[PDB]
Amino acid sequence: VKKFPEGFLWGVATASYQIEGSPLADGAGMSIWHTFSHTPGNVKNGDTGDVACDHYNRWKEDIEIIEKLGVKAYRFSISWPRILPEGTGRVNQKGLDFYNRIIDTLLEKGITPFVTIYHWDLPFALQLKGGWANREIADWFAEYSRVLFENFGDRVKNWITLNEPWVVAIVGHLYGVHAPGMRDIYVAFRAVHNLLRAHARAVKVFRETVKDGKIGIVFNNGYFEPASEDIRAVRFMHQFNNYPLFLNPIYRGDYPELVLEFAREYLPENYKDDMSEIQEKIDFVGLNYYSGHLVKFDAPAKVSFVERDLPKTAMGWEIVPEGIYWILKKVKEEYNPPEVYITENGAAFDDVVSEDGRVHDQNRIDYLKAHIGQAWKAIQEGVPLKGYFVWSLLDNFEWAEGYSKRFGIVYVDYSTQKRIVKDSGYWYSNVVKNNGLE
Ligand SMILES: OC[C@H]1CN[C@H](O)[C@@H](O)[C@@H]1O
Repeated sequence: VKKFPEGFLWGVATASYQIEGSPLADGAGMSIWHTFSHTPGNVKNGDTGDVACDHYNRWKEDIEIIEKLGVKAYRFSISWPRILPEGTGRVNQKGLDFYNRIIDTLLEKGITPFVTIYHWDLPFALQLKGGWANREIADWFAEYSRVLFENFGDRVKNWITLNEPWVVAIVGHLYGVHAPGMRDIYVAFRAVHNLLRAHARAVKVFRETVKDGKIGIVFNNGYFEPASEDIRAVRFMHQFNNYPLFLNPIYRGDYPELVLEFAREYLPENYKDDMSEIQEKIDFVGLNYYSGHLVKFDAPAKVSFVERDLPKTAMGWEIVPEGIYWILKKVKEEYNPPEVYITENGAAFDDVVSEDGRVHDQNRIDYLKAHIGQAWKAIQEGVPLKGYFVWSLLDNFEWAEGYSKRFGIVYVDYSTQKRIVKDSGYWYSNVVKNNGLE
């Protein structure tokens, strides 16, 4: 058996735009994902977050599912434009009401809320003023964060400033695949820097407003292996694509060496002037992890991926469970944060409801079991892993892939909004109840 420490936090995770629908209900302002998905050509099949899982209406049922499964923590995000429809200034009480009911319900049921302040649904009003490209977003984000802390910090004690700021910056502003759909490398690196500045101002506000809680930040991470002996190409991908891009500034006061070699010209001229503020102390690091990549020197960043004959998910992502052990070891070794969480881990497979009314996702069980086992390993070797969150509770709007990719441990029939707990959800409930694997 593999038992986890007493009090280890087993959770599930979602994000507001991916599950809620009703993006303009009850006085909410448009987000950049509303306007991006409503632009033809940006999302597969023309899918949008208009309805999604209708969590805006079905939230109680969904939390009752979390409760029924015995899951101990729920990581969810707040829609900024539901709270401040123009991004700054006016606060929308109906938006606060929506999350207040979710928080109170979770607490009543003994489930720990972990709140992601920003999971990509920037108010459209702020995008008109440059969004993450504008230095002033450090202020806008601090004002937003302060509203959340003032209204919710009496009850929510676990906070995440940003989800996957690399994706926000690079996929949103260089690749143009995500909102706001731009392709400018100078804008993309300004966004990196402003994400750090905004993250740090929010932590600063947090210390002033929620004197008894904890706050951290969440990064996407891949396991990059070298194709041969381009072991530097691996070094660059780690430093650029993984936690170092942000943690080197937070813990060491500068970007990683190979990031600076690639991107110095694209950063503001006097970017170091902001580093002392960026070092604002954080309480934990959240790492997301899905996939490994074989990398060789080559390509726009002098790096290309090499395909491998390994099992893959429906995303085409190679399944490399040891990657989660590696990234956990590596973060301790490099920055030694006081606490770590796996804030997302999961897989998309082509789920089908069998004639027996069940979803027999053995592929997903195998994926999660392998990764949980590797996380356990990291714990045995001294990594202060405090929790593990499965992405996701529900099949949902998977960004530019729309509804075509299902990551839930609960199946959603979008024609009816019926929820069907998958075999993986049942399996996970047992893991949680047992506090580990058997
Ligand atoms: O692509 C799967 C997930 C990757 N991480 C993001 O936080 C989440 O929103 C995505 O659905």
